[PDB]
Amino acid sequence: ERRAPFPDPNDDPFYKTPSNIGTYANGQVIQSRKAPTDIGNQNGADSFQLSYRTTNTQKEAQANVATVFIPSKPASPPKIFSYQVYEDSTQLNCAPSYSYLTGFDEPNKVTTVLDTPIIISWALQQGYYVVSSDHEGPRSAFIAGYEEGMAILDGIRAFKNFKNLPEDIGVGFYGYSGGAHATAWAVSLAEGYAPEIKIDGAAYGGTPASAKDTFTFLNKGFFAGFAVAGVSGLALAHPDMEAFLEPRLNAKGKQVFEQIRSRGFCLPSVVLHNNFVDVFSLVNDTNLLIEEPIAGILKQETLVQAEASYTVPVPKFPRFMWHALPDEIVPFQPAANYVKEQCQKGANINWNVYPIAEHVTAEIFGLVPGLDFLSKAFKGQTPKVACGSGVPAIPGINSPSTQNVLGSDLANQLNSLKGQQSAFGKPFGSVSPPL
Amino acid sequence: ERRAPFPDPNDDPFYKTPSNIGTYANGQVIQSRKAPTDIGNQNGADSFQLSYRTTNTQKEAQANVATVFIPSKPASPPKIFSYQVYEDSTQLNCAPSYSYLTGFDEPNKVTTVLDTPIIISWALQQGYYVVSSDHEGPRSAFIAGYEEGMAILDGIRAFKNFKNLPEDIGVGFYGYSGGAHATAWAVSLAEGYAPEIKIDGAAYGGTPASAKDTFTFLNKGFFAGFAVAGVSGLALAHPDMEAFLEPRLNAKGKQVFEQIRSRGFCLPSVVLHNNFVDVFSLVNDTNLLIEEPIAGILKQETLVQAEASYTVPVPKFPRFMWHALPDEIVPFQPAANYVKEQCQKGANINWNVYPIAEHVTAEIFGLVPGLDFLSKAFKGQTPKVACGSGVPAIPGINSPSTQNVLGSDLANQLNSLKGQQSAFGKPFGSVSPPL
Ligand SMILES: *[C@@H]1O[C@H](CO)[C@@H](O)[C@H](O)[C@H]1NC(C)=O
Ligand SMILES: *[C@@H]1O[C@H](CO)[C@@H](O)[C@H](O)[C@H]1NC(C)=O
Repeated sequence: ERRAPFPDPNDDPFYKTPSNIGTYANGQVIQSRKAPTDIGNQNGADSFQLSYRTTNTQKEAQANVATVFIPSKPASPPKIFSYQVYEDSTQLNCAPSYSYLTGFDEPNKVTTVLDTPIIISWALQQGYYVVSSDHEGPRSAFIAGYEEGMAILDGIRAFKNFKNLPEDIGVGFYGYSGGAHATAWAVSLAEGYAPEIKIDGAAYGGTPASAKDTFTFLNKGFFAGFAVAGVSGLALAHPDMEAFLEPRLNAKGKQVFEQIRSRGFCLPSVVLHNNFVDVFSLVNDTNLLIEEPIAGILKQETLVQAEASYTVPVPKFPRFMWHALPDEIVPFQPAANYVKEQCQKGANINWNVYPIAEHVTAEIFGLVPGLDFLSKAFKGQTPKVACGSGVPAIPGINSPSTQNVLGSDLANQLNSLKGQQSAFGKPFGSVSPPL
Repeated sequence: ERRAPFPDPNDDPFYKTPSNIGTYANGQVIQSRKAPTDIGNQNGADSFQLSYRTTNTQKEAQANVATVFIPSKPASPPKIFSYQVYEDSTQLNCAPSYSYLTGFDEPNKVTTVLDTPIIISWALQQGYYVVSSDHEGPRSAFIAGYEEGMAILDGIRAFKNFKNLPEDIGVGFYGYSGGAHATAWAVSLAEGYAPEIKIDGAAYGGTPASAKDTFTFLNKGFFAGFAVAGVSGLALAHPDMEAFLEPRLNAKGKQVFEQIRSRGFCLPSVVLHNNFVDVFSLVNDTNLLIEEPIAGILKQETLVQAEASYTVPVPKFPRFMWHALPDEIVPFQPAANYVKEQCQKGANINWNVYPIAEHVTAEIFGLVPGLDFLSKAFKGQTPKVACGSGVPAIPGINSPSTQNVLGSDLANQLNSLKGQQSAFGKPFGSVSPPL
């Protein structure tokens, strides 16, 4: 029954990059302001907006905004929770920060309204400082991982200088669909860009490791419009790719793209549009991708080391990744292949694969677990798992009890075998592996 | 305080193959006898011995024995449980049937005494008819999968004709270490050899898919003696390989092998002997394996389709496989590679990987689960899992509860989102995936 508390981001100057941006240090806040949030209200938690220097893909000084929350009573020691919204849109109004603002009118508000309140409540009901950040930035480039990763790390650095937090503060990433993508890239970059950010863990699911693989799955699909949003975001991130594209737009394609960059064309829009359309149709040249610079930009826009024209980095810290096996929107496979690649390079990836789930459904399944996990990681207690797997069936911890299964006697007999010499010369164990 | 109730198997005629064996049908019992069993006693369950025609590797008519149990009160409908002992020995006294017999003296009795009572009790405390079978057979060939698989299927067919059971009776395999190997081969063969044996499921763990890979891991190891037992068993199974080997035995190797085929040289023996010895030392020719016929026999003695000089078959029915990741005795890797191979050919393999476990310890861990599972499979209720994975974190079913994680409110809010339109145009799901 109330309306937007703020000027639209294009109009608001806060969002505009300053002429002093080059002078401003990375992860340094140019300015800030209080900021009214439905979520921030539900949790009594002061919400703010931080206009902070960052870096774009071309390694250029640009400003950017994040939305931070401060729980009424912080955990000791202090912990930082980072949530990446699946904005999946190429326009500024679609920014998560605008979405966090109150009232029906904001376009991307729906993405914040569903799962996000539940999550950032919990993250605050546990005394973690929250940050969410406009991961596409002024460019508003969807699926542009390098740009998304730098901004999120800069936002945590900004969050830290704004609340004078401890550089050792342990941070906790979260994401799904496009937020997983933005996450997945922020960790991959985190070591190179922001080493001073301790990370107790990070959960994320429904993640597209490769933009090119995702686009191919999306193209000629109901979700093809997301691929058009993808192409447009990548083009905003890579301006030599824009130079390529602009001329090749047939009269249709010129309007497809100025529509998907138009005001109010956010996630809800982007889902209903360009359904079943071949992206290739809008471009004059059918191959499009093979011609440079998109092919080799796509070579850098992937975390799958098979395609990558660079050496994909490998997050060691304990991670938690899920994916609907039949993920009708984000290809399950390149996800698996990142995880596997990353497991032979030695990562701590509790991988959960839902066999009977959609993109939409699986967001909810591994929500509880991903947060349960995210709790433990902060306590330094991430259940120790074979990489690429989950916890295996441990009676009483995650499978039936030794007594419910065998009965009391047989379970007592099994509980005796402890310490006794196996048929192989070694002690037998306990039925519960080590915790 | 009592002694062996039976003549040693070499001496006992029951074990000897008849001259009428060719006339006898496969899985047809030549004869039988009551048979005293510690396990059979503990469970009030009548135990018998079945001398039954089967087939060896060279596709020849040979007799063989199995030990069957009949629970005091069978399940309705009737179900058959098959357990494969890890005899890991090349001598007849080492037979599981001799081990099942009462008294301290039998050599392989220890393998039956540890986990086996617990298991075959449970299998009987649940009203399943039990069969365990001398899977190495008269040849007593350890690690000879084709021979082991045919005998186990023949034993189930024999078990069935002996208790006039229903051909549709649903059978349930179990094994670990060498029993897993014998199992793993009995399923692989089951479709080709015994189609009429319905299988509601099969669990097994610590499984060596490839004899050659296992031997290499074993060689120059404390467990190298098992590799010598392996070579000797393969040689008994493949007599052109014996022809090869006999001459190449240096004076040491002649005595190593007649020792590992000597009476009373069973699993406990085989573990303490030939430790850290290079098998290659005993043979005159260092390569040994590369020269035919061992190389190409090893080409058939593997379930890993990469090596196999044949098209490895793929068990569809719901299976349950585990393996200690650091399995100091059985190489974890060829196990993984079977499972993965078998998952792209479309199998139902709930794969459990223990990250902090030994061969000896992991036998106990996935004992309860493997049986819990084995229960469900009989009820037709094997938890539906992404192949190569386990169940993924499902609150309240195998992970913390939606309320314990988020609290009551946040969990109620999550429980409302059901049926409501996601940010993608589709209903949200429930937090518990489908059961
Ligand atoms: C599309 O137009 C651009 C304009 O420079 C041209 O270079 C390109 O080759 C055209 N593609 C085709 C297939 O005609
Ligand atoms: C070992 O002895 C056999 C006996 O026939 C012979 O053929 C073989 O080549 C010998 N190997 C070596 C390395 O001398």
